[PDB]
Amino acid sequence: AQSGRNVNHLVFANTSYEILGGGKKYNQVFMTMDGKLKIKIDYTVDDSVVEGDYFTVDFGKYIHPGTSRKPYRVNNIHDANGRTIAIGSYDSATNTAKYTFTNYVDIYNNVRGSFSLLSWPFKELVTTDKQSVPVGITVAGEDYTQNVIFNYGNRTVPVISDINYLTKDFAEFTTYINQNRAFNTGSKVRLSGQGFKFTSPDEIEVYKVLNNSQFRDSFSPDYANLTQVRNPKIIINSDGSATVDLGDIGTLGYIIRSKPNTLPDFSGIGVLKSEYTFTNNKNQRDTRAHASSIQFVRAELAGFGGFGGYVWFDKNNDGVQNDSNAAAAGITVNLLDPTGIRLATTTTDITGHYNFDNLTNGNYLVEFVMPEGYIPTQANSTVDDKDSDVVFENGRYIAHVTIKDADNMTIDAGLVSD
Ligand SMILES: [K+]
Ligand SMILES: [K+]
Ligand SMILES: [K+]
Ligand SMILES: [K+]
Ligand SMILES: [K+]
Repeated sequence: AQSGRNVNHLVFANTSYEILGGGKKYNQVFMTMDGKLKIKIDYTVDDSVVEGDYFTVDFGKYIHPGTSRKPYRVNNIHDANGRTIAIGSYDSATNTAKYTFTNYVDIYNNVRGSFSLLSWPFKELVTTDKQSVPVGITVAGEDYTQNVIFNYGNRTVPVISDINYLTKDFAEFTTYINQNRAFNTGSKVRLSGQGFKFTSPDEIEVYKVLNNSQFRDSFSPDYANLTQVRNPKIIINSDGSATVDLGDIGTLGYIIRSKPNTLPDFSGIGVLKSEYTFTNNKNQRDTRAHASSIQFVRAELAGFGGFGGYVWFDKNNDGVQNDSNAAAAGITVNLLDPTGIRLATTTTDITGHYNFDNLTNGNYLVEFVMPEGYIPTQANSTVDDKDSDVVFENGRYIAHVTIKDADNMTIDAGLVSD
């Protein structure tokens, strides 16, 4: 890995916020419409900054980068030609992004520009509709704060729901029942997804609510302080919908915390519909429903992957991995963007292997630095798990790799004397 230092003191950032979505005209982030908080950063970089140095963005107490999909990520920073200025990484433990300068800063001087991020509140802290919070962050060591109002549009109604968060494999959906605290009997809830399916009752948890304050407007309840119905009557239907029989709830509120699975190959507007059927305090049957929507493409939902490979001395010059005592240790491997900027570096270990992990989805070049007197062997001469993948292309010894939500791709290099 490329070494470097924290250069917050050499990068100057000017920051502003912009509220996006339907609440902009009300100066509010409308969390269940299309709302998010856009962070806009203008930055300058001193000439003394070098490849591997980095600046940080501390997102502080109330917000994180990204929106619905976890784990959260940040994108790389590019110039107008698409060249990578800095690679972006995010650590959830410190709620901080790290922007590590590439060799861009060793080609170009007076580096400066702008980038932006989308951000969302921690729903366990920003709990309440119309709540103003001091959104204080630090960008390259420069503090910025502004008060921002969030609104989830919670309503005191028999049934309402939201998607709490989304992951590669499942979403967590929150269904609130009887916030209106009507006397209800014969209460049942049917959960039906598009782009999502249930397989098992253990994917659904049911909680009683005695105090309305526990119905967080953010739809991310403090479950540790709610009594769980640990034996709930749940049926998974043949179509992958689920029915929850709550029984005679009386005036109690209920929360259903569900984790439907994302469907393989799904691409579009996913939906979970919560349909609540019950007998009201007039002894009349009633049916009410609420549906929550989320755009996703399952195949790229993680947003990152990784790859690695193997370097060896191709002792019989055939381009095949059929050579003994041949692993090449200490070979430098550089990861480049398509413009030729170096994003990362590593070296093969004693076993001949290298890898790059936690790589944002996209197209990369993989460059192998030749030991003195060596060149790549014949490329692509056999089956793709036993060949050498490196060619001389555009002045470099490289292979191409595309990262898309997988870490099983391999890129190997066989070496022969020149
Ligand atoms: K600074
Ligand atoms: K420099
Ligand atoms: K060989
Ligand atoms: K290969
Ligand atoms: K190949």
